[PDB]
Amino acid sequence: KKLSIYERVALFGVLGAALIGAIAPKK
Repeated sequence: KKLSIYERVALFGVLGAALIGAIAPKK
């Protein structure tokens, strides 16, 4: 079984460049 392990880590810390690499808050 698995999910949160790949949802809270492979989505909660992987989009750091997807949500920040678009709107450009300070990039």
